[PDB]
Amino acid sequence: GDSELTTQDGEDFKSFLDKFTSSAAFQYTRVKFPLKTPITLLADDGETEKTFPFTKEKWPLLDSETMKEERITQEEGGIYVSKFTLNEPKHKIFEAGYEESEVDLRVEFELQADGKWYVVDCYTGWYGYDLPIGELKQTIQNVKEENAAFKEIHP
Repeated sequence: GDSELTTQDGEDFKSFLDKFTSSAAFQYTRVKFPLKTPITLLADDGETEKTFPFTKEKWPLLDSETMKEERITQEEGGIYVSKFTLNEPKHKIFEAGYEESEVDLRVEFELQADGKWYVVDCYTGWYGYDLPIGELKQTIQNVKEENAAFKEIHP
């Protein structure tokens, strides 16, 4: 303990990501909002896309097991791929979905001039294009139930 190491050109990926996977209370300290990815619910109109506020209220506490890269080869569904899409110094994407279908998950990180990394995407199917404008609050309840397990194991 004591000292610090943070270098002089912005923090490592691995350095911020380490506490990302292993501290709930710290995830809240490194995120932009509304993000690139707002929630967008098809309205009562059945054609009107209407966005909603992205905030901490709708922050599912993610774990270290989503941070794996694989390429599942099915024959009765599709090729499920979790692999990087851009390799920049200050910017780092992580998309998972079928090879040629939707994504379940997008997570994106921008390094800020503060030298701390910040999340800029919070897509995870929880806020996918698959829930109606009515069922919003139901999901936000149940996001707290998943978030309890995470924080009981590794807060």
